[PDB]
Amino acid sequence: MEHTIAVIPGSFDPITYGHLDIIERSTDRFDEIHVCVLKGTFSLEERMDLIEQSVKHLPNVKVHQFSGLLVDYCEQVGAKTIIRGLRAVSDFEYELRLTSMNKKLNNEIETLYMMSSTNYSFISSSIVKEVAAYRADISEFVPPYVEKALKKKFK
Amino acid sequence: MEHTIAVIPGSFDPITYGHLDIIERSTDRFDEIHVCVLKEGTFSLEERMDLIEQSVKHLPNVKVHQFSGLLVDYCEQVGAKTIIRGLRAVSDFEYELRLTSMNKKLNNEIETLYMMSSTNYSFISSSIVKEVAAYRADISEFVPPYVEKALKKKFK
Amino acid sequence: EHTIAVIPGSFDPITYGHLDIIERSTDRFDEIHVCVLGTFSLEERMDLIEQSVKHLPNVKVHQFSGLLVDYCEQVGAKTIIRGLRAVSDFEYELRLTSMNKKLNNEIETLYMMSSTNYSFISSSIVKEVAAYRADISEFVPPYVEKALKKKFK
Amino acid sequence: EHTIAVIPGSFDPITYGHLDIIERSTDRFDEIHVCVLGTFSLEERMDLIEQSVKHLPNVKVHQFSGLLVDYCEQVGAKTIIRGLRAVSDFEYELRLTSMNKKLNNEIETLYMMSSTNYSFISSSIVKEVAAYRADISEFVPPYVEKALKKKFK
Amino acid sequence: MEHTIAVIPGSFDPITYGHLDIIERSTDRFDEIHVCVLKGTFSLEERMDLIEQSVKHLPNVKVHQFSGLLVDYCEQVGAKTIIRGLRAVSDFEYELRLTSMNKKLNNEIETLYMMSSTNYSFISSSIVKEVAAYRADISEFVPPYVEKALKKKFK
Amino acid sequence: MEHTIAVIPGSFDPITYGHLDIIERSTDRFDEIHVCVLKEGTFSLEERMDLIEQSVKHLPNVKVHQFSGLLVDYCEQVGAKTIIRGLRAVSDFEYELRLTSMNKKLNNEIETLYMMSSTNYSFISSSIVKEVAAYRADISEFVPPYVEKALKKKFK
Ligand SMILES: COc1cc(OC)nc([C@@H]2CCCC[C@H]2C(=O)NCc2ccc(Cl)c(Cl)c2)n1
Ligand SMILES: COc1cc(OC)nc([C@@H]2CCCC[C@H]2C(=O)NCc2ccc(Cl)c(Cl)c2)n1
Ligand SMILES: COc1cc(OC)nc([C@@H]2CCCC[C@H]2C(=O)NCc2ccc(Cl)c(Cl)c2)n1
Ligand SMILES: COc1cc(OC)nc([C@@H]2CCCC[C@H]2C(=O)NCc2ccc(Cl)c(Cl)c2)n1
Ligand SMILES: COc1cc(OC)nc([C@H]2CCCCC2C(=O)NCc2ccc(Cl)c(Cl)c2)n1
Ligand SMILES: COc1cc(OC)nc([C@H]2CCCCC2C(=O)NCc2ccc(Cl)c(Cl)c2)n1
Ligand SMILES: Nc1ncnc2c1ncn2[C@@H]1O[C@H](COP(=O)(O)OP(=O)(O)O)[C@@H](O)[C@H]1O
Ligand SMILES: Nc1ncnc2c1ncn2[C@@H]1O[C@H](COP(=O)(O)OP(=O)(O)O)[C@@H](O)[C@H]1O
Ligand SMILES: Nc1ncnc2c1ncn2[C@@H]1O[C@H](COP(=O)(O)OP(=O)(O)O)[C@@H](O)[C@H]1O
Ligand SMILES: Nc1ncnc2c1ncn2[C@@H]1O[C@H](COP(=O)(O)OP(=O)(O)O)[C@@H](O)[C@H]1O
Ligand SMILES: Nc1ncnc2c1ncn2[C@@H]1O[C@H](COP(=O)(O)OP(=O)(O)O)[C@@H](O)[C@H]1O
Ligand SMILES: Nc1ncnc2c1ncn2[C@@H]1O[C@H](COP(=O)(O)OP(=O)(O)O)[C@@H](O)[C@H]1O
Repeated sequence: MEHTIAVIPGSFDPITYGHLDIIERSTDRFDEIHVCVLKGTFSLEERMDLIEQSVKHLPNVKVHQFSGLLVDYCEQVGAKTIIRGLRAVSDFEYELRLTSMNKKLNNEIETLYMMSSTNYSFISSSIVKEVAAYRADISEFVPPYVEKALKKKFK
Repeated sequence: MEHTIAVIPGSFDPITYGHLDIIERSTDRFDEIHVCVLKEGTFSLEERMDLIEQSVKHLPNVKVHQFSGLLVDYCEQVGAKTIIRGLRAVSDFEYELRLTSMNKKLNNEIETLYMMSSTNYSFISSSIVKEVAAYRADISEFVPPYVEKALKKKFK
Repeated sequence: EHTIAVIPGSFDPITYGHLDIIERSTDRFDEIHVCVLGTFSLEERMDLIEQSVKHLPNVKVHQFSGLLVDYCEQVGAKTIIRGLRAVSDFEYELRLTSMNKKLNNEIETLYMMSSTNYSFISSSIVKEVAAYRADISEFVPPYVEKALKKKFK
Repeated sequence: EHTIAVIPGSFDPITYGHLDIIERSTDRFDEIHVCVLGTFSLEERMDLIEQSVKHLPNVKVHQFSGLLVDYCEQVGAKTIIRGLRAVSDFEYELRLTSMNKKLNNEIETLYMMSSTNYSFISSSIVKEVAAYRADISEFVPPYVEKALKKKFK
Repeated sequence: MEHTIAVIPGSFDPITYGHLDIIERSTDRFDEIHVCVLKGTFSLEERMDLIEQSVKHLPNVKVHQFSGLLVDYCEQVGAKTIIRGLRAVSDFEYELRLTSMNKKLNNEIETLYMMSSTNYSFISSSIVKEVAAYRADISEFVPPYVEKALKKKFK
Repeated sequence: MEHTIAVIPGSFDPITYGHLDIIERSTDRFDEIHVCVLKEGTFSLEERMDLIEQSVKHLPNVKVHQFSGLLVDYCEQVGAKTIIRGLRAVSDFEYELRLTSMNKKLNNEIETLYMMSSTNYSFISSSIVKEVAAYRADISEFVPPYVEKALKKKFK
């Protein structure tokens, strides 16, 4: 069928392996994946840098930013699909409310969810930044370039 | 992108507009959709398959099949790399998480993708439709006409 | 009876969890109809309720063959009252009320939170503990207590 | 006013999610008091409600400095009405009602399930989408729609 | 302080690694652990056999059965503690109702919970028996003796 | 069984009967209990520590300490092999699961054991107590007398 683009939105503050698992699991299912960030501990430029480094190895992944509604981004770019991860019930209820709205905003865009893998269900940007603030080891939670940037941040 | 098949599993006893919401939202996003039914409840397998075929024959690319073994083995046999499931509620969510955790052990090449039921159809289930049909309430908002006819005849 | 609230259930048997909700409702409506459909027969269940609510003069006990929302219409009740104990109650009641609103848009379902002492009580766990001869006086009214002890010794 | 129900909130601003609950309550009590405490000032919030409920003759809008349960006492309301949308609403309301019952055992809180069309609407998401110039006519009444467009253009 | 016994109740139909993770995590925290079963696919005698084999290696673990209330078992035996696992929200609400009752039945017995490890959050006796019915591999979910018994059962 | 220490962490701003429910249920089950407080909210650290000490001085074996680093490192420094936490609600549960998953990565020798709050104290939190105290409702059911006195003086 036709050319397909999916958009994976987030603040990526910073990007983690929780985020990359979803991105990686999505690259074989769409022609292109756009990782999209709006417009926190890392600046926009820094967050964009961390993502690009962390998805270097996935040639069908682009990193962009946008100031506007997500569904309007999808519409400019010709994406029909938003991809979101779910780890837990609090994610689930929140994501339900977002999609209910997005469907009002633009009914041609669908949101598809995938369940986080077993090992990553507990990771978020927040808790990684908490562990990094106490300088504990974060190598299992984030890629090597992001590991370096967190350690320099919480020096 | 090469040829994609997605699989929509269920018991469909009977198919409702809650199930069709998901099926019509998936038909444009893959080359083919297989609706896959397992192997009593109130309609036989052959009846459930007939109801589905009549309820989806307006779509271009939806096939209705039975199985037998594991869902993930059905997906491998047919070349589907995706399972599609609807989420309505928190309790759906927790159950689906347990199933996908297991299916990833069984075959980590198959992804399960979820979509949220539309707000109008969240509350519908085969079970509650049969309840209401048994009391002979008007069920035309809940199921397609061919299914409506079959329920009415089941329940008098 | 300008206003009637209906309190449905299986009541197999009625417990102080059910009575909590019933007693809290009495002052808010001219009449309350406890409406019924296991371990106890229908006739038995109805008698256990009748005896348990006889101290509440605006509460009446009935049975119905048909949809709840058609009962409400028939008696002129515009309100169904349901108790909530837990997240699982909440989701289940959300589905039932979504459908009831489709069946009859003019009846509302109102919920009350179970009181904290009675949040863990169901007919099922009372019966289970009764089968083991536990002391059940804190969970059910005296007439139900007797019926449970008779059933299970 | 044999019976008064109180509907509390921040209403910052009132949306059709709030109005859903208010409109569904009007027929069930002699009076409804919408009771108030952000993006809009108190005075602004009160005006937006007043204009949004002027078609409902038994609804009045008030503010209070003090505990909700003391307001209810003061006006003679024995019922607080709250809407439930989701599991997270449910848990939060359970804690508030547990405490309100301790503060005044004679006031009951009754819940209604938000209607399915309006389940996802909050003041917060309406404001967010308004900040982006989205069409908001399906989420808020016309007088609130104007106030949001004025605020955000 | 004094001698301590904890009781880990269940139907163990059959025992899984989800169950054994909790048992194992509990053995260093009490002087004795009693695995207790009341009085399904495996008979009582079979279930007791599967447990004893699976906890052979934990010398402070006993396996018993009882027909009576759990808190009365704890009381006969001098246990002050029931240990239960939690995997998910549905577990949580159910376990809350059980403990609320058990506290009425006997207030001297406390129930302590531990969270299932990441890898075992999805396993139950039920789902293992479903996988075993389709003869898929269950070696990651159950110990070797139980693996053998399931395969012979779903031959 | 050798000497056991269990640690009860929190902010305790201020300690309430909800926190004490857990602390009194744990004092008989370990040799020692450390109540461990982190490192504004409405009471300073030194005040929060004072309130706890006065609220627990009737128990035999409860010490009140501050830290600084990671909880799990506090446990290692002190020889505690157990963290005790109360659960009131589903939302407590999900949050605690995320924390214990992480703490097991940080130190897999420390176990987190949970107990359900008693039904009478489930709804209490430091937050709601301060709310009610600010309106000068009677708070004697919610906090011990020494804490009751301190809240009253905070809020007039
Ligand atoms: C479905 O996934 C998300 C994620 C999300 O925030 C991460 N917000 C939204 C919003 C849902 C309804 C209200 C406006 C929606 C929005 O579009 N806010 C701007 C926004 C945010 C994030 C990005 Cl990456 C962009 Cl381009 C643009 N839906
Ligand atoms: C994600 O969707 C579903 C749905 C579901 O319903 C029972 N079960 C499964 C199962 C999950 C792991 C254990 C066995 C798994 C299985 O395969 N169970 C039977 C099953 C077989 C074959 C078919 Cl064709 C169906 Cl439709 C259904 N995953
Ligand atoms: C807390 O852990 C459990 C687990 C559980 O079932 C696995 N039931 C109970 C029950 C809770 C209240 C009602 C009676 C309680 C019971 O005691 N039922 C008999 C019973 C069951 C299991 C066993 Cl192993 C025994 Cl010895 C004896 N609490
Ligand atoms: C199980 O109990 C708690 C409670 C809690 O509250 C913040 N956080 C933690 C944290 C969980 C993993 C990431 C860092 C972990 C930590 O250690 N965070 C700071 C923290 C430090 C030191 C102390 Cl002494 C306390 Cl009380 C609290 N686990
Ligand atoms: C709000 O409370 C209940 C409770 C409940 O029990 C199961 N079912 C219902 C119904 C759910 C919508 C589908 C039909 C429903 C019904 O009306 N079933 C007949 C019914 C049941 C209970 C009673 Cl007491 C009566 Cl008179 C008549 N709504
Ligand atoms: C049931 O609905 C609400 C809503 C709510 O808003 C936050 N708070 C409350 C309270 C929760 C118990 C502790 C005191 C509580 C209170 O009474 N706070 C003053 C208060 C708040 C809202 C209003 Cl509208 C008023 Cl008049 C006065 N119960
Ligand atoms: N109110 C809320 N309830 C539940 N989760 C929330 C809430 N607000 C933010 N989040 C979560 O915080 C994270 C940050 O936001 P988001 O822009 O989606 O992605 P990211 O984590 O990539 O920066 C998300 O994983 C989101 O699910
Ligand atoms: N906690 C739960 N445990 C078991 N099943 C659940 C739970 N929550 C939702 N469900 C499932 O929803 C099912 C109906 O869906 P399914 O059998 O997959 O077919 P269909 O999609 O045709 O309705 C019920 O059999 C029920 O098992
Ligand atoms: N999926 C479900 N979740 C929660 N409760 C359920 C479910 N299915 C049936 N029930 C019944 O709803 C009950 C509340 O019962 P109701 O219909 O009012 O009769 P009663 O209150 O006498 O039990 C629970 O005690 C249980 O018997
Ligand atoms: N922990 C919480 N969970 C859910 N809602 C919360 C929480 N804390 C505060 N709220 C507020 O409760 C609101 C319901 O608000 P309420 O107190 O009635 O004012 P309003 O309805 O105008 O928002 C949500 O919109 C939110 O602003
Ligand atoms: N109504 C229910 N809701 C949630 N979980 C349940 C329910 N009924 C049984 N269970 C679960 O089924 C399993 C079997 O029961 P139990 O006797 O505790 O242990 P086991 O799994 O060792 O046989 C448990 O893990 C228990 O949590
Ligand atoms: N979803 C959640 N996210 C963050 N915190 C939560 C959540 N649910 C409950 N809590 C926590 O309950 C806390 C109060 O407990 P804590 O800070 O450990 O100390 P204390 O035990 O003294 O109250 C709040 O800060 C709050 O963060």
